[PDB]
Amino acid sequence: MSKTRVIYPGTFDPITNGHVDLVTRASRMFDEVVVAIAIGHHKNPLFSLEERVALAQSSLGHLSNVEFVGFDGLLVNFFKEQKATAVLRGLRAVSDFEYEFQLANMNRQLDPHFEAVFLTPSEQYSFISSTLIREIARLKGDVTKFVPQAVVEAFERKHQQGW
Ligand SMILES: CC(C)(COP(=O)(O)OP(=O)(O)OC[C@H]1O[C@@H](n2cnc3c(N)ncnc32)[C@H](O)[C@@H]1O)[C@@H](O)C(=O)NCCC(=O)NCCS
Ligand SMILES: [Cl-]
Repeated sequence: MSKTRVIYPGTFDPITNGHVDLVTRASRMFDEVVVAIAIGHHKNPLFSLEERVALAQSSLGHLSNVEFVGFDGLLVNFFKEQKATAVLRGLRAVSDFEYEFQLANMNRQLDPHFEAVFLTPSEQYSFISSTLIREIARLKGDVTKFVPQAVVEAFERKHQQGW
């Protein structure tokens, strides 16, 4: 018996009730879960790295075995650095599936010890994308059903600072 450490990479911009569901579910079949926020150094996200990790920690803080780190670089190197068992990914949109199968088969060429595991979210979380959430918030639309309160207020305070 070893001790399992799954990495859950994402821009998490912002974290969604979807992401929360998956991380809870992962937290039950793995010893450590690392919520790994991509800095996206050349990607251009809406929430600062600090904003994102905050909203993450706010929503999943109460889970003993969940850690939160930022990271940039190849996900493969981050994987090796973290002596990770496997990389956690969620499946729901079919176009999802073909890229996930590609990023999984490709990273494995880079590091043979590389592993993806996949979860499906609750049918109530399957339609939620960070991107759709941004665009609904962006147009002064209610996202309380789709993201944690933390994030609701956080949108209200990009609106207070303009937007
Ligand atoms: C794919 C990258 C960009 C981040 O993933 P993504 O942009 O999809 O992030 P997102 O914030 O949406 O969350 C990530 C994960 O959560 C899942 N997810 C998002 N919303 C939901 C939801 N409502 N329900 C279930 N799962 C969900 C996604 O399908 C994904 O598996 C990430 O792997 C990365 O930045 N990699 C580093 C760059 C790299 O090395 N690239 C080439 C070699 S890997
Ligand atoms: Cl909530």
